[PDB]
Amino acid sequence: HMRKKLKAVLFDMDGVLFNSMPYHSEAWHQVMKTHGLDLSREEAYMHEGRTGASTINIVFQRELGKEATQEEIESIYHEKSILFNSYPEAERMPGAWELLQKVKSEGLTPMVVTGSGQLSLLERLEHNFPGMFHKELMVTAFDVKYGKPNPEPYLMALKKGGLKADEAVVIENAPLGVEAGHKAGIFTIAVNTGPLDGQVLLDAGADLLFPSMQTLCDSWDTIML
Ligand SMILES: [Cl-]
Ligand SMILES: [Mg+2]
Ligand SMILES: [Mg+2]
Repeated sequence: HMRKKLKAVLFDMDGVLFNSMPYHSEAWHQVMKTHGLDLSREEAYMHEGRTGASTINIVFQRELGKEATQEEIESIYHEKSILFNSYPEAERMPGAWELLQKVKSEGLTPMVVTGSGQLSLLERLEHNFPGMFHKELMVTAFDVKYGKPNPEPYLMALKKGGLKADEAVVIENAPLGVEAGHKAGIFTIAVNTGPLDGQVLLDAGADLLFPSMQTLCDSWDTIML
């Protein structure tokens, strides 16, 4: 009984609302390559959701056999941010406006759930999707102690929305994000908007898997039945 119970649609930001992940992946890949370290474009997608500190540390441990210092982390994250900002501004993901408009027309409330503290993108949510979201019904890095894959961001969204888990659905693109939605006990739809094998998203706990936001939008009515 999904139509009867659903009140809210909890959208992830990077790779769901904004097509930002090719740029995050490229910046991570390239910053590491300039330092002689191997972080593939695909692997950068696997780590989507982790702090910059954790990603850097995973690479340092695997390739250099030690942890990074705080000054190594701060420098590399700064350089990553420089590269990302040098690329074009991330456009809306195709299909994201259409699905937002559709769920809104069905009387559902869109929410954003992200572990991001990236103000350049956070501020653009209002600019790029006017009337879709409300800051009281958003979860960002500023709201949470632990990000994805911990369920905290999604449980916080349920709390901010005054919702029970069965009154929400999560839309996620990343395996750590899917894990967070699933561990929050919420029906989680994976949208495989990157280069990863869809099996990684199923293994993370996805209830349904679609290859793109537009394909999800096209199939939304048949989910609701
Ligand atoms: Cl690569
Ligand atoms: Mg994402
Ligand atoms: Mg796809």
